[PDB]
Amino acid sequence: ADGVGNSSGNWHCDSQWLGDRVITTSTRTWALPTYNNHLYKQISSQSGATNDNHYFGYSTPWGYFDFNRFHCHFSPRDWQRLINNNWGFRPKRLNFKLFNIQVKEVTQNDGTTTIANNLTSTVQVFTDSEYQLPYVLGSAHQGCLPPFPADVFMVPQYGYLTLNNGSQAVGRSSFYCLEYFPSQMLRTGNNFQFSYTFEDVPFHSSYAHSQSLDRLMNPLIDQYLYYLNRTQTASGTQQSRLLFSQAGPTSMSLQAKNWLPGPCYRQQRLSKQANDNNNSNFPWTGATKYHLNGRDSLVNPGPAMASHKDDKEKFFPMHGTLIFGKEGTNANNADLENVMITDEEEIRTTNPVATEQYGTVSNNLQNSNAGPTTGTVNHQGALPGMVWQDRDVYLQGPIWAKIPHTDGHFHPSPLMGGFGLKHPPPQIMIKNTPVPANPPTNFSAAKFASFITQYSTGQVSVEIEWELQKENSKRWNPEIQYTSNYNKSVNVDFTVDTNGVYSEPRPIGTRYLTRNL
Amino acid sequence: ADGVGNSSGNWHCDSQWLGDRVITTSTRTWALPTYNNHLYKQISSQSGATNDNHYFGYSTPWGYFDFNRFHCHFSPRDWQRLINNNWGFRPKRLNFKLFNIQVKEVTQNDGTTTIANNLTSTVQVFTDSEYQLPYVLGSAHQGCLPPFPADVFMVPQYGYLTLNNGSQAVGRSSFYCLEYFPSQMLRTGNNFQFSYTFEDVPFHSSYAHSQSLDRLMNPLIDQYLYYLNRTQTASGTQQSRLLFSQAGPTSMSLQAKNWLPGPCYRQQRLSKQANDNNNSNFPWTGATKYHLNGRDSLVNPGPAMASHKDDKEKFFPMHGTLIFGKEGTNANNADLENVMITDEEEIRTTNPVATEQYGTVSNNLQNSNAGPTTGTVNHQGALPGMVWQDRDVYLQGPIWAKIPHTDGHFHPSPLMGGFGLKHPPPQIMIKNTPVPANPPTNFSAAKFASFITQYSTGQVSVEIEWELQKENSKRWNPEIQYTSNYNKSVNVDFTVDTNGVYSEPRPIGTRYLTRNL
Amino acid sequence: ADGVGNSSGNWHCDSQWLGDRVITTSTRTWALPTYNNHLYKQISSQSGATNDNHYFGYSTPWGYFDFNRFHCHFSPRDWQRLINNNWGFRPKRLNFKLFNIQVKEVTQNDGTTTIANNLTSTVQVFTDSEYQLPYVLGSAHQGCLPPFPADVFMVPQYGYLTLNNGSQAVGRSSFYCLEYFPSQMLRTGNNFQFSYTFEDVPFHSSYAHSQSLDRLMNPLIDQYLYYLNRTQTASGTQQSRLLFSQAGPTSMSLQAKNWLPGPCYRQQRLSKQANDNNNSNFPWTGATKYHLNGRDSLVNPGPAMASHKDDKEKFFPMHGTLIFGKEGTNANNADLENVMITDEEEIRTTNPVATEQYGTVSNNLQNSNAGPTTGTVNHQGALPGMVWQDRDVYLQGPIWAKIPHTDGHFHPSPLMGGFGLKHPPPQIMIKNTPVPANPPTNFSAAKFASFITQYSTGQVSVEIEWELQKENSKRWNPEIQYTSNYNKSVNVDFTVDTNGVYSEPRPIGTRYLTRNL
Repeated sequence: ADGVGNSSGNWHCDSQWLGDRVITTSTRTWALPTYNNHLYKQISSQSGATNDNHYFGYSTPWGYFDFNRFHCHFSPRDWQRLINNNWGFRPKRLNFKLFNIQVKEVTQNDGTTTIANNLTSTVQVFTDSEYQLPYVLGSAHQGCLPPFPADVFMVPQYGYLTLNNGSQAVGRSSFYCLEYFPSQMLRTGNNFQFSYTFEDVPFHSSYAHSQSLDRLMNPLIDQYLYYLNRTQTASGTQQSRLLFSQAGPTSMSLQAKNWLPGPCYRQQRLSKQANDNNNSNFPWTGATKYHLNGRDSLVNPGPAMASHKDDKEKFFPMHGTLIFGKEGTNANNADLENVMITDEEEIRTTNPVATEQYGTVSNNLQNSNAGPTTGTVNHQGALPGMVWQDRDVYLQGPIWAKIPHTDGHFHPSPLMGGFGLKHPPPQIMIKNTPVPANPPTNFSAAKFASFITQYSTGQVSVEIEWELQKENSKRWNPEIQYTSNYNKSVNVDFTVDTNGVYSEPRPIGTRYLTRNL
Repeated sequence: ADGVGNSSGNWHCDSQWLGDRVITTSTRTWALPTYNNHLYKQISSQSGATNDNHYFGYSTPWGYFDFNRFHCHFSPRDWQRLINNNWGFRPKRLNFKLFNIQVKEVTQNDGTTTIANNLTSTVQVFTDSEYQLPYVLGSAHQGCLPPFPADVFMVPQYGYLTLNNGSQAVGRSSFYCLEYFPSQMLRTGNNFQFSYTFEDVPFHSSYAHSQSLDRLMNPLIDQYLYYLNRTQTASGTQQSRLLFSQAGPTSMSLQAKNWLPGPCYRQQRLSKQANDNNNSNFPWTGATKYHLNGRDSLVNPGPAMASHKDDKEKFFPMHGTLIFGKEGTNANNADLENVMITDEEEIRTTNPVATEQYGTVSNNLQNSNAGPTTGTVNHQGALPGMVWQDRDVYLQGPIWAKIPHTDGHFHPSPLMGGFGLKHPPPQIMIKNTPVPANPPTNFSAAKFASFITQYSTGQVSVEIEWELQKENSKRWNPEIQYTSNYNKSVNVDFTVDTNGVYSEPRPIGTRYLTRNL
Repeated sequence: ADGVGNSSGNWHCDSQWLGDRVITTSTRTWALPTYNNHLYKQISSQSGATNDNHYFGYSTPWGYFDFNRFHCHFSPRDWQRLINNNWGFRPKRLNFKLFNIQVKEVTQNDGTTTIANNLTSTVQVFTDSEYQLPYVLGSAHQGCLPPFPADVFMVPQYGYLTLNNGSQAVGRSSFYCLEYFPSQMLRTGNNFQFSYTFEDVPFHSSYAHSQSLDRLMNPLIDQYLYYLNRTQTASGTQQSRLLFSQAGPTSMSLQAKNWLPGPCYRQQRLSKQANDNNNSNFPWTGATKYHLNGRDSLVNPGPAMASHKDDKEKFFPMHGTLIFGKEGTNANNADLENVMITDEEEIRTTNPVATEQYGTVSNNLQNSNAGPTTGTVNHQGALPGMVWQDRDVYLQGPIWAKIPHTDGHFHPSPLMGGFGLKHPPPQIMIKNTPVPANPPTNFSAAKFASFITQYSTGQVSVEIEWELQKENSKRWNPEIQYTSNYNKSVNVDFTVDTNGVYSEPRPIGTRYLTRNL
């Protein structure tokens, strides 16, 4: 509704704080290539892949837009305003736009490449509102919008997996032609828009607890409930006798309590200091993992559990945390100093430590002849009276995941983090419409393999409205805040360098402010 | 709004039964001292305390009122009317009052102490409505209102715990000044009141089941479903063969069933007869316990599980039940005959026995060479198809607990018993306002350490409205009731003795009437 | 709202005189390149830079428009009408436009460069209305609109500085992404506009004083106030005696006066004749300078002070005046004849001479033994009773500056000249939107370094409304006017030469008409 010479949109990047809510908007420039020559191709694992790694699926010519990382929507300063001042947040609604679209045709002769406007060429866009396609967003892939608004990103290619037996397929395997969906077709001067409203979801926990689960008592007062203090006589000839006391300040571990820690599935502990770890290769063998249909899948990061106990910070659970990486880090076999390993430390007060046993139970019936023996609980499922915390969310990381559609689920919170949505934000699909090269002058029923090489660029705006939960605390003393360091440095954190490269020094989490259990 | 010579309230102790509901009211006389010289003091575990017993916290000059035991609100006869006639009950609303307040100043000269009315002195009261302070009520401490209306009780001192590393504190540790809250100030002739409404909560189960979970079948009729009767040939040369029968009256254990017993976390079994228990000291070592942040906390009483199986009554799970004590019982190393150990026997029909394994699972894949082996399940978390019962409530015992504020919880029923409330009855805080002694005649900026010694007494009324669930049963035969014994005795149960001491002979529970699964 | 073939604006260059006000409008053609490859880069001083010269900052891909020189808005004839006929002027409102925008793509093959219209490419524009970005306008940089309407100018690159320690940065250093602001995006056929209203500001002084500050008296009449004429006896034996006279025509220097000259911060005097200056290099060492945070910053031009006293015109204060340069002058180590040094001579009547002491004060208490000694005041801050003049404004020179936002300021008039504005005219920011080159055909998450080379050109209109203060003078005799010389010359002043180069022969100031103190 514009034409060649009128812009179809404007650049809105700002954030807006109304104090009950914050509305963050991001506009970015994208570049969409032609994927796999306008073809749907089936893909599968090769021979020699282990049983665990086999897959079967389809790659599509279509691309897709992914805003599902937080730093897309928040600047490091806007993230600080949120995490320092608030006990929780959730998304409300979003608004999406594609505008200022440009389709460029590319010709190559000799070594000289030539790029030109193709003014009549079209790009296709549809959002999947009814969740009919396989939903790949919640898998924490790349291709999401950049953190930094001046970066130009490449739109990732869409592809999906279905059932496989080995590297083959079964009869239930679904094939989806995305051409089989209604999609808006846009020339330069056409724009795309849609709106989305998040379903009701719990606020995230932007707080840490000011009390441990087992410390909820009154330190001054004794209980009126007795516990068994002694199974044997105190002094004299040792003899079996049952003696009962009332627990109190001096023994807190012995008191009766109303609640249990959350469930655990135990992790292997790793030291960050070199040579304090066993010499052997055991990321896979010593791993905690689940088993489906013959395949062992690593449990990563897994159920939310504290990363380490008190003054253990040098240790982290193996596969039990999110691990980011520094700008410029190699994608294969990077050193510990290159990656940024996150920390669950705040949830010590409720969730078990990932590397420690849940507890201990008795495995026998004792008697005068048989002494009591007790077994160790490495894994525990939900018991009545458990209370736990979800894994934290970071500036870098999943905002949401799609809850799988199944008969049942238990506490459907995504294990990488974020919000579980039955109806998440839909997938936005985009491809370049094929433009044939010159046909032969005699009819041929063969399909066209000959296409004009072209790509498209444009602008993409995303606007999310977030609801805030303000901090009500009465504590007298000050609270921990997320702060920059005042000491001088060559580079400012969360900033470009001399070469124009934007980097993030650390994985900022959302839990600073405190709250009582 | 009265003055020195007008009473600010009346004594309402009665109970009222409207048959859908019961309204119980209790009025008691209290005495409030000055705690720790009007000072907030930090408290912590000493050196030599084990890692499990360390704590860090604050003791406050403030006292608090706790009505959270049932016998506060119910007489033994009113408790009998409830448990014999009803399938369930829950609280609806409560009303609280402080009135007829008296502040007494105390002077000591030589050995003679003198007490006098201080008519202008004030007492401070605030209820914490917004749950901003650490909530110590649900820990089953002492200082609750007496069972017997003619007893005068001392108001317990308030104190709380926060995060600790060892006996030290971390940066997240919260300090709360209760002076930093608005509070009503009362002289003699001022009174205090507030109202509270309980949130919707399930009725407690005042019933026991008339059927075991695995007996729900029809004893007359066979099933149409086959089960595997034989993995080997019946007679002749022994040979592998699979033989299938239909389960029926003769084998009930073999039938298909729709439901599983509730989850277990296993306990060590103790005998009440002397010398049938192992000779060794294992209350701590042989204990079932959980693990948070490096500390082992005893699991008491824990997930609801039957105390003993059939005709095992001489046994009880170690730490797996509530244990009260008789009037006059020592608070340390009391004999088995002094304590009153409660019993979960009614929940046999659903919940597993606390001292027995949940069941057995197969640990291997058998073949012709490898015989089947099977492992024992000592602990089990929630499985689909589990049905269980909550722990019973007793005349002596927690009415409610505060559900911790966390991202998730599983079946938030307090494990000592009672109702889990997100917004429980608020804390009522009270202290004596400091009255300085004579200042020096020259200005000094030092704080006053010199105070007029004084205490306050008064009257406290609590009125709770309880909703009742009537018994609809069609069973022909009579039901078990809670009854007194007609045989003659020196003392009447639930009565004062010759010395004026009120005692409770036994821990009356609420489960008598029966209901089908 | 036009398209490819419709112009989005017209050329308005005229000036309009309504006699209370003048409305000047300027339209110019601009060319905007791509700055530093669409990248934000941090910049800092090198090693070997002196402590005084260190800096830390950021260069941005954005350009900006600067109209802040007067000759942008005034022709030499319009400037003459203003300065000859008026006692003062101030700006009222302005109106800004960008129109007729053209984005050109550039390709290079062999040595042949090719330029073509890119019709769908966009340029981004935002004005900073809320003063959120660092404001670089008032620093008298280049890149301002040309004096002469037929010149085409290049839009200057935007960059800013922040805190530094040496060449490094501290934690308070701010980074601003200009992409993080809402900006209008324009293709060819879109135009940009905004309006601005100047805050109330004093008229500039277009006048010189007809009286010196110390000559305000009546030359005919004596004062009634005595002064001390003699501290010693007139004739005879010399003896201490105090003798008092009345000042009058014969001694004007001795009269009582109500006012003091303005404040001074003293300058070093330089001779325009060669060899009358000391032989040594002392622009930095003999300089008057201030000191912040360890760095010596030259004071230029500094507090407004007369350039020279009577018949001293061959001298000028070092760093104490504005210095322009002739067309074609080298930017480094230009000779005195190439530069145009301005003159503050008109303010002699109030402001002190920049190269002379403010005055003299007594440094001791005299007595019969101790003779009076007196010290010289080289620098003086505000005293009660001071009256001064601001530095003059020139056809070439700053119109305004932004008053820094601070707790306090004293007489916030910019020291280079012009009007101090708390809310100055906003910054207008512009850049070329990045257009990616052809992406790879397989997804890569690396940022694009590959861009289509392109630049944009267009038209820029600025319209300022100026308020005039008419000359009311009653003086009989004629007044000094700014006039051209009638004698013949090769080139006309304020005109192009044979080669088409526009030059300005002299720095015309605004102070001609006279006014009494």
